[PDB]
Amino acid sequence: GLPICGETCLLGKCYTPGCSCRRPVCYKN
Repeated sequence: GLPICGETCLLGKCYTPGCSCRRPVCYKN
């Protein structure tokens, strides 16, 4: 739910485990 990953997903990929892309930002739980 929160952008804890510190990743953006414009292409749509997050590397952080347990991180879901919700374009254009990655969110972890």
